[PDB]
Amino acid sequence: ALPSGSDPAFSQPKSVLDAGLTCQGASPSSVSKPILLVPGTGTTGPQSFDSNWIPLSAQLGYTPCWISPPPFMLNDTQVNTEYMVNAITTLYAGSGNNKLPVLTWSQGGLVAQWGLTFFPSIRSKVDRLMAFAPDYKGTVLAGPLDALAVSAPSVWQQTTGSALTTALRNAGGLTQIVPTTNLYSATDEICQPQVSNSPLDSSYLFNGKNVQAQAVCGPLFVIDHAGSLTSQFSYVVGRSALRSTTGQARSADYGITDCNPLPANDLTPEQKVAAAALLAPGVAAIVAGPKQNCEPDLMPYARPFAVGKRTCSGIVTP
Ligand SMILES: [Cl-]
Ligand SMILES: [Cl-]
Ligand SMILES: [Cl-]
Ligand SMILES: [Cl-]
Ligand SMILES: [Cl-]
Ligand SMILES: [Cl-]
Repeated sequence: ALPSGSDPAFSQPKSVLDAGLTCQGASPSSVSKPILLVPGTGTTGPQSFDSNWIPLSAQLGYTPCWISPPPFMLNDTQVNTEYMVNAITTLYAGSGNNKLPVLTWSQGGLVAQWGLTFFPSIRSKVDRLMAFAPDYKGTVLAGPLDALAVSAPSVWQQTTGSALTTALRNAGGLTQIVPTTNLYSATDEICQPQVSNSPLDSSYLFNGKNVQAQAVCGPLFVIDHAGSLTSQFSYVVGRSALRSTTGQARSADYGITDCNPLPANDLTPEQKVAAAALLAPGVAAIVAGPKQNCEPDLMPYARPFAVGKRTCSGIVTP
């Protein structure tokens, strides 16, 4: 069974969580058909989505909303999740007490599933999850000890084997909690392993709609970590998932003819250029951000699920 009962307390003051939430042309507290966008590591909401799902979700009839947890999604993934939980509580009420879809890139999907696993109050407020290149198992390519003995807190947590990914898995988080679509690529240069088209893949959730692009488009089809978010193929799958009556993308809605790895057709020329350039801010932000030589401690609500792991303060104990 999943964690149940009360939501964990926020470590951040709520006013700080509110400051990280924005909607385009609307207040989060009075918004029609919001979609909550959760960005990837090293980026803000606008940096992740200005070139793709902010305009694309608008043209599908949603009000694009996003969180930008400081600094650039580099802090503790457990803190980034508080931004999302507060945003769901706010947007649910602000939209007339209606469930809303959540759309994510990279760590944003890990954040979404962490929130669903450990904050039971939001399960009934999230309609569906559309995750592009989510690293629910982390990645073996993270290299928190690569080129420098200190790395951002969330880089430690997204390393395969981390206490965080261990606790997510042991608490039941690798099975979908709301209707979920995961779109990912075997050629992802940031998140691996993704090659098996099976539960071994970091983006795979049991009972989710798990769409490895090469399983539809062929073994030699190439989209990278950013293209998993921005490509025309990704748009067709994401549009399917958002419109589906089941809450998940439908195999009937996309096919080999949608296997275009370039930025979504409906983007402006300036958006397509920006979409192709995606990753660079969120490679550089690392440089100027918080860095440490250990994985952040697990919050008490998650510690029983990673017994035997090791974090900054010592051995994980319940
Ligand atoms: Cl507070
Ligand atoms: Cl605005
Ligand atoms: Cl922002
Ligand atoms: Cl990462
Ligand atoms: Cl189309
Ligand atoms: Cl550690």
